[PDB]
Amino acid sequence: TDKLTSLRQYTTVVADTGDIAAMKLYQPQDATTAPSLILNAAQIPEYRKLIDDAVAWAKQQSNDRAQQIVDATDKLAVNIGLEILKLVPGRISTEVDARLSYDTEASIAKAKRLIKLYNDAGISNDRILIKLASTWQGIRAAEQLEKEGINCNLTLLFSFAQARACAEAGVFLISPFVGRILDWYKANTDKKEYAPAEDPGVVSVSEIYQYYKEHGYETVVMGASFRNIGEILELAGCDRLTIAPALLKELAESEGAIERKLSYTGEVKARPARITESEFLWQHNQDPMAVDKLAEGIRKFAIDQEKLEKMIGDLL
Amino acid sequence: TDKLTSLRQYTTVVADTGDIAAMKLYQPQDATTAPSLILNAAQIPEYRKLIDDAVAWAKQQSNDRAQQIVDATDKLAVNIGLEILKLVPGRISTEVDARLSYDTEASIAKAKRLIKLYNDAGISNDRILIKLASTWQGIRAAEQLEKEGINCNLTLLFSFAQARACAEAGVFLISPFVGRILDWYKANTDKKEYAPAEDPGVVSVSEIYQYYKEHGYETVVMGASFRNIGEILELAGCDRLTIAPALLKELAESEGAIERKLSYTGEVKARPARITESEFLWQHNQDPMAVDKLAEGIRKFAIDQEKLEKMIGDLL
Repeated sequence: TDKLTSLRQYTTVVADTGDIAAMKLYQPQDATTAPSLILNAAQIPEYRKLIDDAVAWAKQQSNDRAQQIVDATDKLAVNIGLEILKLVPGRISTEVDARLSYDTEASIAKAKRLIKLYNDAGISNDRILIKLASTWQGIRAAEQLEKEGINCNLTLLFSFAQARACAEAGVFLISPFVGRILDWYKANTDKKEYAPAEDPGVVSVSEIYQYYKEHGYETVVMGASFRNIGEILELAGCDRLTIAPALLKELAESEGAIERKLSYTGEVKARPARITESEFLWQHNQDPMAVDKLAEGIRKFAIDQEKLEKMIGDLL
Repeated sequence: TDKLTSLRQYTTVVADTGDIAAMKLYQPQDATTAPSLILNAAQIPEYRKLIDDAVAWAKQQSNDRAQQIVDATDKLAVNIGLEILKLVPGRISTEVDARLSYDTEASIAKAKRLIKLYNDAGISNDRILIKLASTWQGIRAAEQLEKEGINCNLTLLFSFAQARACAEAGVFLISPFVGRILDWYKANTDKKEYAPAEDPGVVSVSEIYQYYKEHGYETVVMGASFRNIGEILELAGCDRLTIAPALLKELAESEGAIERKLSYTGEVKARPARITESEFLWQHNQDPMAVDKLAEGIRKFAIDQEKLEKMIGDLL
């Protein structure tokens, strides 16, 4: 059989894209989106109906142009989520405005607002994951949201400190970025080529997976952002993996069964005391890669958000 | 006359070193030290008396080896400060353990402890500046310390967000790191050479100086960490400048008067509302250079601290 079919025996496959064409092709359980993917999806011709629909709905909700752009942008993200949920049995991840990454209160409010839009469309919370950046503020926001029945996807996770804080907050799922970790080492270290087993991103996710299962944490571990199928195969066994369509295609066109790589067969160990903010900050900042990548990822998503509001603005 | 003598007309000269030999040579008003400089100074033969003295004093204060290393390390820093105060009419800056940079409570406690040691030696607070890293936690610590009569030197300042928060907290002085800003651009940008007037570090300090005088803030602006005399000359007029002995020597051996570069001749403007933590975090992290350099500076100072404790340990 093909690699994709073989991977499904050990890992839940998730599609990382806002394009429904991929859902039909690979039949993933869940789908993940992001500001960047929403922006690209907005270019898709058949998605024009979703945009006009969002704009029309916005104008019917208020007469203030400022508020219309926000309602339009949020409604578009939800409309795309709605089309995807018609093709996948699992969940859709929709990301909150990245400009709110360091504001717990604003992030909680935005998350509830997005949930409100999905609920108004008749979709229950069990089909959704609110995606937020794994800053200390985002983690604190998610801890609160989970208690209120809103499941979260903690993304842009790079340091072990972030992984630990997320597990301790009891979030539903985390999204460590394998590929971007590789990018940092390629650009800041002497070594420019890595064997799958030595790929820094792979090593990072493997360690997080071990720490999570070893302590009985229920948080789902979903590796994301890949650079090659090598990283994916080396993580076979991870709870879930969200993969871009291009890599999904490569796996499906590859023959040969693969073997499970990630597993924890021991007994559960006792959990330590919770990490405090001060300890979190010290440990996260001890990681040069994580320091750079977390801040950068937030900057980029914020820009994608602004570009999307721009596009929507010229339609009001 | 020489450049050094000429600079003194516009700017207060401060020596950046723990070596008293420099104090006698350049007669600076103040002197600044740091973990790294304390470590190097510990190598100076004539400083052996200061080390043994610190160790002896520590053993007389407690019988616990753990506490002795801490008392010894702190007492050494203070002993060096004491030798320097005999040669300078101004203040000495002594830095708190960098491992406490993200802990407000612990930083306040450490600062008071160092102040206690200076007071026990008969030195009043007006001759001292407690040096802390300009993280949000360090700024909050300094705001509190200033209210209690303890003046602070907010160092490792890189972003405008840090500069603004420091002024709003009413700290006595800030130490923006000119040279390290240049290092970042040389290593992460295409351009590897800069004219003094276009040096990123120089531009950064000039903008901070303008913002401070423009709004009537009393916080002293002291540029630090230089790479060449060009950066120094381009900042003539800055309240103070702390310079390494090697650059102090270059200025003294250079002939030719210099002209004032930094000045604010307008009227004071109204101050805006205070920046909040969320806004601070967003703005600081918008600066790739500041993100990298702040975290890095803290990591290095922490290591210097550990090395110093090592050295002291092998003497107990």
